[PDB]
Amino acid sequence: SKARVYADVNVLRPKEYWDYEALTVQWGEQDDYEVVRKVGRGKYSEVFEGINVNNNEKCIIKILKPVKKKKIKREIKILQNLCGGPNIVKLLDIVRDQHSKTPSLIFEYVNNTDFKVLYPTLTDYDIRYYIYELLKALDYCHSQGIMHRDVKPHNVMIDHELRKLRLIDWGLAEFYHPGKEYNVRVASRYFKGPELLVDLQDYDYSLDMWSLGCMFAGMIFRKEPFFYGHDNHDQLVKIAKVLGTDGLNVYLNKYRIELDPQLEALVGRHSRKPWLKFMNADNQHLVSPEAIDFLDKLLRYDHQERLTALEAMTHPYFQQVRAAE
Ligand SMILES: O=C1c2ccc(O)c(O)c2C(=O)c2c(O)ccc(O)c21
Repeated sequence: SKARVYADVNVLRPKEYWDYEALTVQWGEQDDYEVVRKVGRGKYSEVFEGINVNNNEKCIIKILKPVKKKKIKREIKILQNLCGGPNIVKLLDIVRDQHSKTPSLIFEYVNNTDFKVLYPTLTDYDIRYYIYELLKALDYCHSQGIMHRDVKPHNVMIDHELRKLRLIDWGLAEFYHPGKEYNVRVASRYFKGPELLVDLQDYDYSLDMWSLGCMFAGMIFRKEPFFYGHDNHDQLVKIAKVLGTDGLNVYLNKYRIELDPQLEALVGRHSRKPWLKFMNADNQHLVSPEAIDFLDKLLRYDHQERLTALEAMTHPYFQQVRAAE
């Protein structure tokens, strides 16, 4: 398998662009940034609102939990490469504690409106707007030859007050190289593509589009998460109960994958459940044929069949967002 777009980005660029292990970190001043208040956690980190003591500017302080040198270089390089594309978090500085050597990444200040409280109040328009803004971030990073690999509500930081969106936490992200076989232990369960769940290692940018599809499905249907599985096996079962086992079987044949017998047993036999069957009185004001047409083209077993981020932005669903933009 290979990506249908931007396959050759890291083929044509200098090796220095993607060769993150060769990076040597320029450590800034640890004392320049003070913790003001804890604001949350990333995947392998604790995150704080901070202040730059030189100019009193707000910042984000991301203190990383102990991890391998390779992994920190990967995040830092990807962040330097993507500074400052549309709706990407801005890495400002990298510092560390002299004694314990625990590193901190410093970002431009990002405010956070809790998604669990925010999503119920989004209007039909707001969902078109914010997904479009997310799509800009994704098209940009894909065009720079990077997959995010952990798209989810928490990693899409919305400031509803100021109507800003930031794609955050690039700690699971990777450079795309055609044919390369990746670790499937990425993303978060509810937002893991079928490729990850069936051990298809040579995946690409299209992984992020499944994850967005899952977020978009949860928004319009107000069912969150949309696919609510307990473990990785059950997460596939939940997908198969909506999309149907027939489409799964043609997908597994196409890429020549055999399911583990226990997983195959757990998956079983299911019919496709039309998207319209998820509509109810709570979400009717959000579900339109354009929303469903868009969702349908995102939640596809076959990663090659999914809309690219660039294609998605031009779908008539976002027509009013473009026209206003
Ligand atoms: O801004 C980030 C932020 C900015 C860049 C990151 O890499 C990141 O993980 C976070 C982050 O985890 C975070 C959070 O967990 C809670 C509130 C936040 O404002 C953030």
